[PDB]
Amino acid sequence: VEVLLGGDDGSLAFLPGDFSVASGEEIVFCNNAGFPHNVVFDEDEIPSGVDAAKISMSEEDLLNAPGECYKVTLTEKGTYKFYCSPHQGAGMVGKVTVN
Ligand SMILES: [Cl-]
Ligand SMILES: [Cu+2]
Repeated sequence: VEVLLGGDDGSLAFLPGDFSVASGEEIVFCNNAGFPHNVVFDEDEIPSGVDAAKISMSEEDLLNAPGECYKVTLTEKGTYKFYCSPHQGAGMVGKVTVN
């Protein structure tokens, strides 16, 4: 599934921000507007056994170009909360349910 990063209206948002995928189904987060962005999973808000450092972009790496995306495949079932580092304080946060 594809998730857009930033709205054409200027929202610092993941679009969609709350969604579901099946275990093993990719998520591809692609720049749309408002970048730079990244995708970081909050290590306190993901299922047991998951290594946040394997599924997150490095806090320092940014998708700074119009055509860039970040792909991640989640397997462990449950909810994952994630955010964009530069825009976390502006509410650029999301939730995915892996079912
Ligand atoms: Cl992992
Ligand atoms: Cu952002």
